[PDB]
Amino acid sequence: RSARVIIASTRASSGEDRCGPIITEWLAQQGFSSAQPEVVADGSPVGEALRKAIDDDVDVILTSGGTGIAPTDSTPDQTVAVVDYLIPGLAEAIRQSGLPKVPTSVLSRGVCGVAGQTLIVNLPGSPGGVRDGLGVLAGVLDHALDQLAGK
Amino acid sequence: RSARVIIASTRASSGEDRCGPIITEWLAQQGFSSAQPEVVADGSPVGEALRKAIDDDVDVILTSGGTGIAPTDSTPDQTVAVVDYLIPGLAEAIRQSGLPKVPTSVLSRGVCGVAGQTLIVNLPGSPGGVRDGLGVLAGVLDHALDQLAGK
Amino acid sequence: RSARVIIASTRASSGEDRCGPIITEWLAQQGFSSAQPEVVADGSPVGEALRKAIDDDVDVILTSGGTGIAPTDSTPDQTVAVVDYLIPGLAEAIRQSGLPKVPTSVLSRGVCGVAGQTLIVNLPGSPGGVRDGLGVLAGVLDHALDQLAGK
Repeated sequence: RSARVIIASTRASSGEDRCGPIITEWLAQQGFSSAQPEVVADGSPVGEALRKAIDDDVDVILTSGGTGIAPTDSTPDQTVAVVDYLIPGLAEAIRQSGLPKVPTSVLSRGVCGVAGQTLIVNLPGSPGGVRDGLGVLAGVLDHALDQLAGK
Repeated sequence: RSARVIIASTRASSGEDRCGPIITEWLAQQGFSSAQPEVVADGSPVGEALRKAIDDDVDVILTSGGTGIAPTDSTPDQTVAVVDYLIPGLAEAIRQSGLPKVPTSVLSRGVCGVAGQTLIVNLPGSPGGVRDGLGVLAGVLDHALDQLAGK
Repeated sequence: RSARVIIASTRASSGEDRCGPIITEWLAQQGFSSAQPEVVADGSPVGEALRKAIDDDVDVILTSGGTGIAPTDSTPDQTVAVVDYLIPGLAEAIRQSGLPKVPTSVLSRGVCGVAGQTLIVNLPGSPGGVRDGLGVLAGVLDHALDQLAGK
């Protein structure tokens, strides 16, 4: 029942992350043990934070930020590079949870995937997007982790 | 108007498949001619059963099983390896047909695609998922086959 | 605020395109400047028309046609070959806009993506599909272009 949180934000990694605390709280509410979230710059540092977490063999890695189409948004690409495979239906459920209230939800490129025995979920970079996505994870995360482990 | 059914289940291929009969029945109801379903183990045997079916030049191949995130679920990967291209909107429609009743529907990695003149559809591995997916195919399969053939 | 329109149709490129005028009108209504739409044959000519447009450094390229599963429908493949990355949530929103009225909407393989500073959107090849898709673009296109440019 272990988790890691990574906040992808160059803006926040050098000087405020609001999404970390929200995710930490949700994980505690949901019974997960987790370290303080790693706040890292966009790009290669996301890939590195991911690799560190996977090497920790945690059950789930939740990222927030860097999933839009802005020049520096490379969280999904960094994530694709470390997973064994993707789960596009989960990423689409997370997008759709922002709909129809935030039409721009369809612009998130966030992916979900599995590296070994670790589920990885890209959440959006806003607190409202994060809550939306976590609401989706609440309905499935337990079953996913169990299905991942093989009942 | 030809079809092939492949059941991807190591559990069923060595000792009960409930999904085969359902699919066979739906195909008969829908006017398709088809051979008895091939029940095969997860992994390479799915890829082989697929290649055999494509070489039979059937119009449609329906698979059931091995589309989740459990360690041995490699039907989508075996399918990606044999198709010329994918049809992600059809695979998403099939996932969404399980919603909102079975939230875990979003975990299916099943794909749809075309190999030459053969449409391939990954269905879920449960009988209820299969019925859900077949209900989606009922609204489009005829048109798809026709669009595939070029009116 | 610049745009380019490409109509992918071998049928129309040799002898009537109804989708071009619709898109041109929508772009004018939405404040975009744009050249007369390029009508081109399926395949390599779509890729070429795309490259020409990207080299023009326009803000948005809208294509119509060649997104189904018929043998010659290669607009999405030509588009994947020129973009730096894809935006699958936008392409799914466009498919879903045809639903539930036109169940075959799920068969469109159209993609959306970014080449450098240029957003590219594959629309369907029918006038009703085009209107459906443009209705989706109306809710997000401005924000997308802005997010693309970095606020």
